[PDB]
Amino acid sequence: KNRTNTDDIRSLRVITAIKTPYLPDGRFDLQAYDDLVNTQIENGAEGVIVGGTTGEGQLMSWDEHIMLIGHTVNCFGGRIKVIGNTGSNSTREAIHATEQGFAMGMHGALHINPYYGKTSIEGMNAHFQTVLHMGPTIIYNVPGRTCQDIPPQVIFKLSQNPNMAGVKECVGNNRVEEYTEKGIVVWSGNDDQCHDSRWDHGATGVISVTSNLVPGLMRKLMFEGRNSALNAKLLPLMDWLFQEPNPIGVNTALAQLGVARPVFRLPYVPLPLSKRIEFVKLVKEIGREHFVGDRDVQVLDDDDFILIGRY
Amino acid sequence: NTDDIRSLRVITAIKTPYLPDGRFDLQAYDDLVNTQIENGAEGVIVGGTTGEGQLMSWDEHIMLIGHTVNCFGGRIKVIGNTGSNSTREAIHATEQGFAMGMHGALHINPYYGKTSIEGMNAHFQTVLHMGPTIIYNVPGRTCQDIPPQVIFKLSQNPNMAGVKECVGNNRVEEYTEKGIVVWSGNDDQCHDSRWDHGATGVISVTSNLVPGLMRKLMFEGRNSALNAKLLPLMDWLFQEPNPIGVNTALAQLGVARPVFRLPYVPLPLSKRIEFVKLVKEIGREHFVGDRDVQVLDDDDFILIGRY
Amino acid sequence: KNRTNTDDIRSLRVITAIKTPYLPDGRFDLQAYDDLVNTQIENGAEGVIVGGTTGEGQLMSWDEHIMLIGHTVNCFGGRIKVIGNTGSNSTREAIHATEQGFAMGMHGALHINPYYGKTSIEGMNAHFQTVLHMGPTIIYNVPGRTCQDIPPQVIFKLSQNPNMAGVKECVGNNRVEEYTEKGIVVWSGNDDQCHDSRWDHGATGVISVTSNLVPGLMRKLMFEGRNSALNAKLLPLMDWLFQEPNPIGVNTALAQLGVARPVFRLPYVPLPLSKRIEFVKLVKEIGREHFVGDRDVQVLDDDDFILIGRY
Amino acid sequence: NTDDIRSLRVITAIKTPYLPDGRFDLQAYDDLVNTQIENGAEGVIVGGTTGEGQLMSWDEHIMLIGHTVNCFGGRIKVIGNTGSNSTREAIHATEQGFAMGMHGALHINPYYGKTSIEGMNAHFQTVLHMGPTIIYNVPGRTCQDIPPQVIFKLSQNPNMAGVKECVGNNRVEEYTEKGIVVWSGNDDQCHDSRWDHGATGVISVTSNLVPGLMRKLMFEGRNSALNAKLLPLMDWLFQEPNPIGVNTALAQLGVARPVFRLPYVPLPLSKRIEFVKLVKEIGREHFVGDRDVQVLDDDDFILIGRY
Ligand SMILES: COc1ccc(/C=C2\SC(=O)N(CC(=O)O)C2=O)cc1
Ligand SMILES: COc1ccc(/C=C2\SC(=O)N(CC(=O)O)C2=O)cc1
Ligand SMILES: COc1ccc(/C=C2\SC(=O)N(CC(=O)O)C2=O)cc1
Ligand SMILES: COc1ccc(/C=C2\SC(=O)N(CC(=O)O)C2=O)cc1
Ligand SMILES: COc1ccc(/C=C2\SC(=O)N(CC(=O)O)C2=O)cc1
Ligand SMILES: COc1ccc(/C=C2\SC(=O)N(CC(=O)O)C2=O)cc1
Ligand SMILES: COc1ccc(/C=C2\SC(=O)N(CC(=O)O)C2=O)cc1
Ligand SMILES: COc1ccc(/C=C2\SC(=O)N(CC(=O)O)C2=O)cc1
Ligand SMILES: [Cl-]
Ligand SMILES: [Cl-]
Ligand SMILES: [Cl-]
Ligand SMILES: [Cl-]
Ligand SMILES: [Cl-]
Ligand SMILES: [Cl-]
Repeated sequence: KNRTNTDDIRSLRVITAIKTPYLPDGRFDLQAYDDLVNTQIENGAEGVIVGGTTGEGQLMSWDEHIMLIGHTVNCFGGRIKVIGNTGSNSTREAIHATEQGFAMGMHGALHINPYYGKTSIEGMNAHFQTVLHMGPTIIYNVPGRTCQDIPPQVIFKLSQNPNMAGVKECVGNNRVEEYTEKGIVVWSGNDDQCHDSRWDHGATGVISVTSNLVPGLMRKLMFEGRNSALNAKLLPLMDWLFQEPNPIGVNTALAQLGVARPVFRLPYVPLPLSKRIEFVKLVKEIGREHFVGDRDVQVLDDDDFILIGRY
Repeated sequence: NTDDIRSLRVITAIKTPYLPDGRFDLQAYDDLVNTQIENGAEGVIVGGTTGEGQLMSWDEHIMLIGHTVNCFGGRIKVIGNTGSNSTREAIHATEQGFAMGMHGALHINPYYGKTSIEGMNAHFQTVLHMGPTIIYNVPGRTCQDIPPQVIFKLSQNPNMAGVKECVGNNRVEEYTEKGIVVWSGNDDQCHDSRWDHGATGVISVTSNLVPGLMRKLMFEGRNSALNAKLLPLMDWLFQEPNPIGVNTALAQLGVARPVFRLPYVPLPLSKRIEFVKLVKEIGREHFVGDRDVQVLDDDDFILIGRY
Repeated sequence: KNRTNTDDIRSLRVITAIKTPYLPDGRFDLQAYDDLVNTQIENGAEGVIVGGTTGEGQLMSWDEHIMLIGHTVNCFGGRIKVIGNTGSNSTREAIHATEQGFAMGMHGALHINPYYGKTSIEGMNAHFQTVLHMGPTIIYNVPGRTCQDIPPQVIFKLSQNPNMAGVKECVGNNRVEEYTEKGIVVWSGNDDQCHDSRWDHGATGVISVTSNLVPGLMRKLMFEGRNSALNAKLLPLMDWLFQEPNPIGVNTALAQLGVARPVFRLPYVPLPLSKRIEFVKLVKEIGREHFVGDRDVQVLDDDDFILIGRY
Repeated sequence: NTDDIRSLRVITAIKTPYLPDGRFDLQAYDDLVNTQIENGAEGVIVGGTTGEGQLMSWDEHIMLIGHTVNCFGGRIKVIGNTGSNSTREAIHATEQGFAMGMHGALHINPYYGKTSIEGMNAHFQTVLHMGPTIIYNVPGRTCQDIPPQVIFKLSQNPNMAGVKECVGNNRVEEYTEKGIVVWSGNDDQCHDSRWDHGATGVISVTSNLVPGLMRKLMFEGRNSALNAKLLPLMDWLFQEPNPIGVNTALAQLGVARPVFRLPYVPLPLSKRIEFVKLVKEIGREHFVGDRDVQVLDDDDFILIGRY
């Protein structure tokens, strides 16, 4: 019913938080975006978050956001689950974005707790209750960005709603175990923990940044059983990706791989030259064929980069 | 002018009151600002966190700033909260706020979508040039501390009025001892910041309730007894994240309707009972409005998501 | 190429300018809307204009507009051609709406010349040139509403662009003939002329209001050859529909037929009581089975009607 | 007050000038308004058709009104164009315009999506109560005449200041003889309307160019010779739909940049040559700005769709 739709989200192991690429004037580069999503599908990504933090949703106008979701459903909705990031620190915005995203056929919603303008436990519950009934929902707990832990009592209460698909959890393995042991579906939101969460702590899978770069490896990591060697091989890449706040790393890497133009909407700027040289090295160690795109990786010069505040 | 901002000691982060349908209650808002002016508030932040700026549409945001300037601009400095975690938004909001004649802008570092030091600087540089700016460091909400090196660099811009600082007295002192203007962002620390650490003043929530006392606290010299008298009120206000407390208190005082834009909801019954007690201990005449304080029933509160 | 897509629009004979139904609080009633579109499909409507004048596009927020298009493509795009009304008297708006509507998978755009803020012939050309390249486009000439005839020299110039599908023409049969005789595809925008335009003046078909009520009859009228008797039978209905400006009639009729709630976004208000009584009579003469819905037609009381300015 | 609006004789429908990137040129805009004030314009419509209101975003619309009020509100009456063919939009724009302190609203009947007489009345009734309102009848643009019966009914509302009428002198006289304030909306008829038909004044495009002359025309009594002197300039201005002419002329006079938001484009070269001639016949000192009038090349013009 609504049951089957929620179940469809719950069964996904590899969800890519897809990067939004830009044209030199700062508008969406839909061609490059379409290529990224095709690559994700071809390498076994089962879902995509559209316009999340990795996708710089907070930098979009609301129409762009609604357009990108609609676009993703229309082009790829039969080949991958499309999960719109329709959350907000404003309940009103979360309501409208969520209903519009479902009306347009997205398969689920990702909902963060109100950040910056944080609220009480009662308010957080009230917030989630306005959107939980609209369709399959992933609750996103990322206290390092929201500055407010979504406590277990909120998660467990929400999980009585059949539309609550599960949790993107970033607090760690202990918090993951706490939920999975009670049968709540958890996706790890931390690339560098998702192997252990998957195989040691009952996590269903990952909502991933790293899969933007190496979707095949991330798929292996989530499906083919424990593999501490593969996990260790990815760690330097993951450390490189998160040395500045996401999505600064993935934006830089995808430019370097030639699959997105070197165009940044502020307030994001690329990793400096020395870090770009590091990246070339990491690609060589892991093998360029494992990374998205066909073009030889480039370091890029500082002045290849376009930084835009007005677009 | 920047110097005009720099000399302010009492800036109120004004609450935005609502009509039962969720729209702004301009009449109540006007009354709150008048009350602030009458009791010596020298500035107002319009549509900051206390003002629930993040729940406004952009037009309501621009309208409220313009409205405040038109009605009160000759009587109080009007500082628009025109910041955002989006550089594009901050740019547009700031230049529109200035074009409407606001006296200054309050800019936070990008929250949630946090960036690098270089990205933070870039962000600030797109707006700092547009007019007098207060930089807002509130790491407990942004989850990213604006480091001293950033502040010192921004302070070379003559449009940088100063810092609303929340880290504490040591960070306050680090700036004020270098002649950087600081307003404390923490009501429960602002007395000590003001008299012991060189802070110019406070950007205050508590002044929404007791503007007279907060004025005394900032102008009339050290007074640890007044400070101690206010602490229970401050502790009550901040037991849930601002502005839940001030929203609840202003409803209880009868100066704002009991109408909350989600995701905020009022303090529970027992806390409202506590509030009535605190008003009696401090004395009702010190709190905004004339109406006898009420406890209110839970069903008095309107919680709105669609407005 | 782009050729095939334009050709797909050109081959449509029955395009319904679909009414947008509302809930009592003034929001879209997507359930009722979905039922209307299903009815249109089941009775041989081949295309739908989403958010045109009949659909009260001018009363929508931009996100609602983008949402409705995306929604229509997602739910019905495989069963009917979805033509977004993405035009505007503002070139900037027309540009954004058009590209967003195409990104979301709509099959064509309907573009009016700038109304109210009318421009020169040169400006009208410049306006159309910004959006013509984005995909299959129907140019809409309705001088009775725009207060500015799109002259033949503009139409003929635009028709050199392979994305120009054809014209929704309202000036009349002579203007229709002028274009069709040169091989330009024309849809009549006047229900009470579309039979003659179709069979006597080379028009491909109709972009229709009346088909909201009697889709089967309108389909017959456009496919099954000349039929002056059927045409005469529909005339009283069409006269009733247009006695106040569209969409006042169709909003009233659909309420009366029980397929849309009696909810009007201002500045539209329903036809008065005596006209609603007339409508019941017209349904009886033509036969209720020919009209959309299953519910017995009602007159409705004045106070069944909800009129909303704030929604 | 409504009476304050009613007494205005010269209202300029002010042009909105642009920067090369398509954004508002506030500096040039401020200069245009100053010039209007200096030469006796008593009101300004902000973001009407001449002001290309239909090309603005809603925030730019709200910002420009607020800006005009803040900068010029003490020196000139500011009438926001807050109307729309959407009742919801008109409601929001009007109440936000008033909250920002505009003196009046100009409301058109719903155009393009035209409605019934009853719908038109309903539309007007949602906004008339909010403050002093000028009702705008321009059937050549709306494709729907506001009938006298509608005007007479609205005129019972004390907030109805009057009518900007474009139908002609007979319609003007029909209202003014009943003591309804009318401003002519047709520059080439406003002299006769003013002196022969009881019109109070003009809501003018031509005053953007020659504000001094338009003032004389409205205040200093019948002057068929001045009227005849202006007619060639008026005929030039309106050979393409307003504001194509005024946009072109202000670019030629050097007081606005040659930047057009689509779907407007400038008059062709030969018309710009005509313009230079008309300026010489009338005398350059009568036209806004100090710069010698230029013809400009076609490639001087920036046409923008994405701004
Ligand atoms: C994704 O969620 C949202 C996206 C956009 C909005 C925009 C609004 S709300 C409103 O009334 N106005 C007009 C005004 O306030 O004047 C807006 O433009 C609200 C929610
Ligand atoms: C105030 O702190 C809390 C209050 C309530 C809870 C709720 C819990 S804990 C748990 O495992 N389950 C599932 C079960 O036991 O079936 C819950 O629903 C947690 C924290
Ligand atoms: C080397 O790094 C940079 C050097 C210069 C810039 C300049 C920018 S970015 C932006 O939004 N604006 C405002 C505007 O474009 O109006 C600028 O001036 C950015 C980065
Ligand atoms: C406070 O600053 C801002 C407020 C609103 C915006 C929104 C924009 S910009 C643009 O082009 N569009 C149309 C579209 O992208 O569909 C928008 O809706 C940007 C900045
Ligand atoms: C369908 O086409 C459009 C829909 C919406 C827009 C909205 C705009 S444009 C812009 O800059 N801003 C922010 C500001 O101006 O502050 C907006 O909100 C433009 C086009
Ligand atoms: C200034 O008036 C006009 C100027 C040019 C035209 C263009 C025409 S007329 C016609 O039939 N065709 C097709 C053809 O002849 O192949 C045209 O392209 C019409 C009016
Ligand atoms: C019998 O016909 C009618 C009777 C009363 C109304 C009232 C309305 S409609 C609207 O927008 N507003 C403004 C608001 O709701 O704020 C009203 O007061 C409409 C029609
Ligand atoms: C000038 O008056 C208006 C200006 C803008 C609006 C836009 C609105 S209202 C609303 O809810 N939303 C969000 C949504 O519908 O997605 C909007 O964008 C309405 C009136
Ligand atoms: Cl692989
Ligand atoms: Cl308001
Ligand atoms: Cl006191
Ligand atoms: Cl049939
Ligand atoms: Cl501006
Ligand atoms: Cl003069």
